Amino acid sequence: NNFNLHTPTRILFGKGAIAGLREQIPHDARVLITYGGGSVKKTGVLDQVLDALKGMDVLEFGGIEPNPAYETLMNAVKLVREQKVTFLLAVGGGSVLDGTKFIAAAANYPENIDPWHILQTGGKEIKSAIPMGCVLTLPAAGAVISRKTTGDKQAFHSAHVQPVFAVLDPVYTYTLPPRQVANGVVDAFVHTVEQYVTKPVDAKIQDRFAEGILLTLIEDGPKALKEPENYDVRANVMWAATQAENGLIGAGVPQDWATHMLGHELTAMHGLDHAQTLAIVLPALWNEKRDTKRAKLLQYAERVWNITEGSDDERIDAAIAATRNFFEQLGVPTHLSDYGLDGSSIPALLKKLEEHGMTQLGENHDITLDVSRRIYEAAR
Ligand SMILES: [Cl-]
Ligand SMILES: [Zn+2]
Repeated sequence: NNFNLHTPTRILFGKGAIAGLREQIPHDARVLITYGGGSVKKTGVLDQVLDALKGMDVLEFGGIEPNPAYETLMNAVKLVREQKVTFLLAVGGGSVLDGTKFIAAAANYPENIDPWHILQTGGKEIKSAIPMGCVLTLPAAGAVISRKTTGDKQAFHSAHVQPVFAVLDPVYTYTLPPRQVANGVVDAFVHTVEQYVTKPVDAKIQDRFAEGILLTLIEDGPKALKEPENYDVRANVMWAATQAENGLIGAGVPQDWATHMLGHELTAMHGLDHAQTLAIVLPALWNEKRDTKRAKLLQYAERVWNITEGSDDERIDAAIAATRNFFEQLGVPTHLSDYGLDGSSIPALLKKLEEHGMTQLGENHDITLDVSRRIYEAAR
């Protein structure tokens, strides 16, 4: 079908790609470097950024938490306008990136009016933003900000809060703990199938590219765990994951996201890692939705898993089992019971879904609360 695709961020990719950073920022810029909990200090990544920019007018602002608080981001907005920062540089992961996107937009929001209507409008009304770039220590318009003061977390998208550039050096991913490496692989995999294992619309390029991402993650994802400092492996996983999060594969095709929406309630209620909730929900959801997803499940089985023999139901069953096994071999269990959850929380989960308006989920808008109930139950 029809689509509007825009991917303006310049990618600087590869070993030592930070060598390209300095030339992207005006020599006379006043740069604010933003970061999270301080691990980038310990790894030496922040020092590499500081060295790359040596001689330039550089300031620092850290402490951006996972689920960046509206509190802290406003403090940065304060420093920015007070010190007349002209460029923002996010160093870290998606949390640092997202919070920095908000700072960039909030800063050119008018003087007096409150920046929270960025979130109320999903960034629809952003006309301009402080230029920003990033140095990503793992793959990441699109930012989810929390007020935490009573537990908010809304999203916003704007063609202006998109980074002008992103430095992606696979070497910076070598230090990620196995838990984070596996979670990243699962999350990339699921972001891809949220946009591919849906309904056939004869979007051949989108299908091939999605298939390509999945095949790459299955081949090199496990290797990233076994061989954490294998550059080629870590590079393929980083670049594949970037495409899984990026836009080409979703442009003009049906999108699901029900696995994400169901998974989100497991994180909110039980504190499970994002990717753990996806590994649990996806295979249960696929079995439940095997009717509407039938054609793309069979295409997935053939194109990604080389499953060609047997009935349609046998092929789909084998594809679901192969996917489950892939997640488990990455060290990411796929049943609620693996995490000590017996399913007694499902009534509370369904109440939260209803509270959050998640009552018509999926590409067919047909995953109602009774369907979500069956999916959680099957995931036990
Ligand atoms: Cl210079
Ligand atoms: Zn995700």
